[PDB]
Amino acid sequence: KVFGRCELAAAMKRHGLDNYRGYSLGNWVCAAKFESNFNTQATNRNTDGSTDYGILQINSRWWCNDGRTPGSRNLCNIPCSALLSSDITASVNCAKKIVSDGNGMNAWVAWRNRCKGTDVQAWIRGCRL
Ligand SMILES: [Cl-]
Ligand SMILES: [Cl-]
Ligand code: NA
Repeated sequence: KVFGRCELAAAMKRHGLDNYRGYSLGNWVCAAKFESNFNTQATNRNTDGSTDYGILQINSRWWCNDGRTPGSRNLCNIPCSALLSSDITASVNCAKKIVSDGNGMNAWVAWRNRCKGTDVQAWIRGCRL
């Protein structure tokens, strides 16, 4: 599913991401935009052979099992394919574990490089939340 900007803001808010660990909703929407262009089916392969899955491009090296990333952890205890669902619940619940692990949203390279220090509230401007 490809989300609209406000549709995804609303879904993330309902799933408890607004101000989760102090990150306002605009941060999460901005990260989703540049990680996946709001497409839950996005996948990208990494140089180390791991793969990034879903709207928040969660990596199979640490967070999910895709059956082809040798020696990887599965810290969200989910198959990586569950992260590609039109239902964002699994991606959100895993992202909450990621953002709580010490490095906050810096775990998402695109957030650090394209959202951090910008006016992220602009990503939810106009939405009825
Ligand atoms: Cl915001
Ligand atoms: Cl980047
Ligand atoms: Na959803």
